[PDB]
Amino acid sequence: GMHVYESDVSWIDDRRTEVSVGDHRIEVDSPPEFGGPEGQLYPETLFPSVLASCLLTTFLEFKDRMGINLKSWNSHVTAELGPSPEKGFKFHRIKIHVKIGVNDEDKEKIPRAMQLAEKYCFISRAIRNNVEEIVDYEFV
Amino acid sequence: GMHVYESDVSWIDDRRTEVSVGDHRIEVDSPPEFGGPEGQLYPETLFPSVLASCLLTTFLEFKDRMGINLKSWNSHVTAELGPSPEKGFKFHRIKIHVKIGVNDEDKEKIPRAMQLAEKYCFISRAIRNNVEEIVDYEFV
Ligand SMILES: CC(C)(COP(=O)(O)OP(=O)(O)OC[C@H]1O[C@@H](n2cnc3c(N)ncnc32)[C@H](O)[C@@H]1OP(=O)(O)O)[C@@H](O)C(=O)NCCC(=O)NCCS
Repeated sequence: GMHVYESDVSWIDDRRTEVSVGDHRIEVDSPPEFGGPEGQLYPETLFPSVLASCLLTTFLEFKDRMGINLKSWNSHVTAELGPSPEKGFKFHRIKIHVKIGVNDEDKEKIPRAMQLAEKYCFISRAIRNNVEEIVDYEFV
Repeated sequence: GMHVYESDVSWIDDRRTEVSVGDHRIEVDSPPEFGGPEGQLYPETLFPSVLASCLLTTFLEFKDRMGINLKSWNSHVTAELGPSPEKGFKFHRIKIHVKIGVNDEDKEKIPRAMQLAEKYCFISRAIRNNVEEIVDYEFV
């Protein structure tokens, strides 16, 4: 009864990969700090961004469920990659700072909604205890 | 260590989000099972794909380190989402099957290169204990 999601990932050349998902094709490379090219998508930016997308889509469920009139949501993502005590690297922290536009009458529901969103977010769950995840917000 | 990676993610409408990294724009939405449109990227496909891209870029660092001559690399990724004992859902398993082309003389080095790639992959590290990760390969 699992829902199964499939994709393909190949080596182009050098430090360059191609992600294929349905009819979409994305170049995802090593970043400059590890010898890759400048100006491309990297796992280092794409993974935290997908985290922040999943957080937002989980929030949207709770937003509908709780009758919140959401006007806008913009989030800035800051991911820190650093040394692991197991050698090599790991994500130390991923910070997601959200600017939320809602009706004033809905503001009181937001702490709960945000906590729920992060709790039930599939990617948040995936990285629990291994990466510090700091989600905060301000009303605009 | 410490390197900072930044992105932005906004709500478009409905269950749709836009990822911005530099000048790159990517639509990432809930899947149809969770109220998103057909034919778009979803966190359920993108996140497993970025995991596989990270496995590959880590392997590429080790193959150069070890003098392995890599001819080709193709991988198929299957992600299975299901109910969580914590309520809601979680990724249960992500499988990555790699078809690797190498010089015959390099094949004896591949078990260790793959071990190292999986061990040091930072997205693999990020999901340790929370999602089952199954990586295997065949030569082509
Ligand atoms: C929403 C969802 C978590 C509900 O889970 P469930 O297994 O039915 O469990 P529950 O009904 O207990 O709800 C989970 C929590 O949400 C709370 N909740 C649900 N609806 C609520 C509402 N209308 N108002 C306030 N709280 C609500 C519950 O009280 C519960 O709280 P708790 O964690 O503190 O115990 C689940 O259906 C889901 O994950 N759906 C996918 C959401 C989605 O679209 N995500 C994006 C995918 S890309």
